[PDB]
Amino acid sequence: SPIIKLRNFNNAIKYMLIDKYTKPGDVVLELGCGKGGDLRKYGAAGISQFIGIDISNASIQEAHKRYRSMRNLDYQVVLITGDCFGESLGVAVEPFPDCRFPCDIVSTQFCLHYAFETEEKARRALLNVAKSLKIGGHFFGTIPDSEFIRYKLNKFPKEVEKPSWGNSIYKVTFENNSYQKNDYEFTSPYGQMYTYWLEDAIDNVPEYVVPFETLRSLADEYGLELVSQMPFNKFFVQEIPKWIERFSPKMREGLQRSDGRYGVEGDEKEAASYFYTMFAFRKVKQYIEPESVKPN
Ligand SMILES: Nc1nc2c(ncn2[C@@H]2O[C@H](COP(=O)(O)OP(=O)(O)OP(=O)(O)O)[C@@H](O)[C@H]2O)c(=O)[nH]1
Ligand SMILES: Nc1ncnc2c1ncn2[C@@H]1O[C@H](C[C@@H](N)CC[C@H](N)C(=O)O)[C@@H](O)[C@H]1O
Repeated sequence: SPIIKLRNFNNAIKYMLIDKYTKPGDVVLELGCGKGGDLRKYGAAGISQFIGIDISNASIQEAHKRYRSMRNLDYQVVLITGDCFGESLGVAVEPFPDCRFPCDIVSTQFCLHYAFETEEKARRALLNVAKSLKIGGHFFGTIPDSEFIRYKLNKFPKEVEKPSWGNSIYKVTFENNSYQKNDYEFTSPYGQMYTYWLEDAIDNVPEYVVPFETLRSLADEYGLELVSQMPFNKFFVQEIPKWIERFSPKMREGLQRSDGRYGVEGDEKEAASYFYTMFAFRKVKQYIEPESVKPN
């Protein structure tokens, strides 16, 4: 693959993130789980149950096939086709009584940007996250870094009608120039759409900016406190000392620079390590909706 070094780096990121916060015995809710490419990371963590939900039935069927082909996974897997952002999770999980809610981890890997299509969907997504967790549980994930996106948008004069940037392996094209015309601020935290292309991975699929300050403010409203937010390059630098010995020779070699350090170079530096951030929140209190508590 032309992006093999990017894929290796981001899979290392996800190991570092998942295994930092997930504990043996945990129940994990994986929203937008895709084809199940993170099952092995949870095996290393020693979880007890994985609940994967994705709006695509085709990806769920592939996750089923992948689970059945894997050796020495000791946890129960529940896979569900359903929308995790545009509705509450209650109907989706009804046919699956084996699910052990409340859970210990909610994970959104490369998917929460789809929930930022509108305020109502961002709020529904985060309420689903908060409701599903134990106090002390964690919500973690990987999204494009809104601060890097703003850095890039700030380079364009307001006359540029469709701000676009990239390199040999990725490209971003914004729907419009409203940000620049609005004195270099988004007109709203939600619906800020761009098309995302990554060679051999994502074929011009629209997604939405996730202004991190808005994610944090909404999370706090729903009882979740920020523990960590770090661009991929800084997170990798922080965590790699713990992981070198754990990675096999082939995994290390797929991450290694010619100067002996581990990380990305060239066009993958921006596409993988600057473009994205991780995040982790902890549930600190139970959310009760305003005006929802009624007499008798
Ligand atoms: N901006 C953006 N990037 C994405 C999204 N989904 C995946 N990516 C990027 O595409 C890369 C490749 O993801 P995948 O195509 O699923 O490849 P993979 O990680 O090897 O997954 P598997 O083949 O299923 O094991 C990721 O590491 C991200 O950089 C998305 O929704 N938005
Ligand atoms: N509203 C939604 N509800 C549930 N899943 C969704 C929704 N919108 C998009 N998705 C899924 O989100 C996934 C996005 C992928 N980029 C990420 C998959 C996987 N978590 C990974 O890390 O590779 C796809 O599998 C989509 O089908």
